[PDB]
Amino acid sequence: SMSYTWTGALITPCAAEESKLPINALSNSLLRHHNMVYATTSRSAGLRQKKVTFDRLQVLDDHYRDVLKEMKAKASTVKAKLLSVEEACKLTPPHSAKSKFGYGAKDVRNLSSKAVNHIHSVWKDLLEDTVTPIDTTIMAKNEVFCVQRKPARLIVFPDLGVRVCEKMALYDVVSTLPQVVMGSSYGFQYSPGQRVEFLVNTWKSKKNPMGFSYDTRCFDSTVTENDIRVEESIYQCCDLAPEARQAIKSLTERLYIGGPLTNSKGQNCGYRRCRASGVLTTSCGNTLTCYLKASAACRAAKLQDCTMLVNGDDLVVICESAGTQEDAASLRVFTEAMTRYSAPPGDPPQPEYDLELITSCSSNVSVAHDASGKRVYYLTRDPTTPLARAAWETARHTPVNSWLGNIIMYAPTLWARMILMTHFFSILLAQEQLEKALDCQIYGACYSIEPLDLPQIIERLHGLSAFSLHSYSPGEINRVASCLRKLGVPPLRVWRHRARSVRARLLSQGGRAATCGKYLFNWAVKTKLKLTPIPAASQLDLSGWFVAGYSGGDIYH
Ligand SMILES: CC(C)CCn1nc(-c2cccs2)c(O)c(C2=Nc3ccc(NS(C)(=O)=O)cc3S(=O)(=O)N2)c1=O
Repeated sequence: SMSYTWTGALITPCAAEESKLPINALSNSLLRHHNMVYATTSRSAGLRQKKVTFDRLQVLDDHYRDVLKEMKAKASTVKAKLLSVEEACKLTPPHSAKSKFGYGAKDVRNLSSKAVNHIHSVWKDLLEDTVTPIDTTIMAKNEVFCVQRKPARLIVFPDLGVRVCEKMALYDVVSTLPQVVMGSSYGFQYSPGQRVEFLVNTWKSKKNPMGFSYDTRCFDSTVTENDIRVEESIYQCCDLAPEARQAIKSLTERLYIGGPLTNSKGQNCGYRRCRASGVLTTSCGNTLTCYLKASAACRAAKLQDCTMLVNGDDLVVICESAGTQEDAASLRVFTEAMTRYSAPPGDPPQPEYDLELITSCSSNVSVAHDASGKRVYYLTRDPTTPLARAAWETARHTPVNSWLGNIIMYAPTLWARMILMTHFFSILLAQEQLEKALDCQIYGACYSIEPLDLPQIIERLHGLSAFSLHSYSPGEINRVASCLRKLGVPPLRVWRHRARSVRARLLSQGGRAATCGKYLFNWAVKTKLKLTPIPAASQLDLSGWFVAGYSGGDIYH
């Protein structure tokens, strides 16, 4: 069937949309080539609609069914709980889209009886009706990039009341099931450092390693009714409350499988017969389905000693090489199998024989050295999109602060330490907002973070070496430098100079601020300070951080 059917009604914005980089007095200090930075808007949604709209054919063989049977046997060991209304309410982000039924996210969060009473009526309807298609809103995402323009990605989501019900029924499932079913292959269980450790140990476990990323063209669109019904059969293997079982069945038939699409003006835009990008099960559904298809495809291609790492629609495989000719042929067969399973490639996969050249989750393993001179592996990425988004965030307040997320996830990197830390700590110092908690996203879920906690966060996630890495690789330094030239970002020597000032200003304020100066900016000074474990670091509750993925899933932790 067709992934989408369209009526011709446009995908409409809620409010005015900026596509051009906003500029203030701080912009030039970061980036001079403003015209290179843009945000996507609903006005390019037509282009996206064209790309995501196609027929899906699916041919399912014994490998597919064999892997599914294995997955189900593991799912059957999972026991999952129903969340209360109140528990589900507390998982709603403060900025989540308001209900069409007279209440918003903040009414959900502080648990007003209007919100709570509607939520109950939604739940009751789910239990009583397993057929009526549930309404969804289709919107265009506003995301920032550097020109290379990408059309807007689409987001499809049900009403706020339904989203809370999804959490009640499925939050425990989507949080616990994927690691049980997929074990070490489940990517969202890893911090960046643990991801590096897994990739490196896997690479080294092979006699002659080969790895590749597989890019599915428009993954959500390739997901079929079969796929979504199979995913439900996996959920239903769990030990569940009777009401959970019914709600999951109902959500599957009425929402997950497909449904009508409505724009922000209330017009019917058409119909979806593929994955909704804005449901709770988006991440877990995509992970299970990608893993199922890929595992079966590995068997079809007879890949030798293959290890998979899956994060939603993101796939990387490491296996034993048979030489370049046989590897290329193996991947073509793998790709043929994936295509039959309705997961055709965007760019055809290519075998890689250098781990540092494998890009997965937009990231790669690289190498630097700690204070002792000992090689340390760490995760990095091309800094282009992070810097483009930081530029937007320099002039505009955003609901999600990518700079803060990037500092957390990419703390050991050259570009995050020298540029992101320096730039944004300077901004926080000048406003005296160091103590003000900010929202960021990690694996799809929203977290409120105090920037003054960064040293403890970084020590806990990455270890003290993150504050002492040096002697980065020629490939990494060159990539950072090339990016700076492209965006017109000042050279790293300027950032070192600025950092010396930022560090001194932080130290002068004492307390947590001085700790930020000491640890985050020890790189900036000729004669360093001795870096010891921060006492307050053990106090932070970082449970729940790298448990599961929740992209589009409306989760606040
Ligand atoms: C450093 C780490 C270890 C690697 C790079 N990286 N970085 C980030 C962050 C960097 C700064 C702040 S979050 C991150 O949140 C993700 C990430 N991965 C995903 C991959 C694939 C999907 N596809 S789906 C829609 O679920 O089918 C969704 C996600 S996600 O939205 O959950 N986020 C990530 O992979």
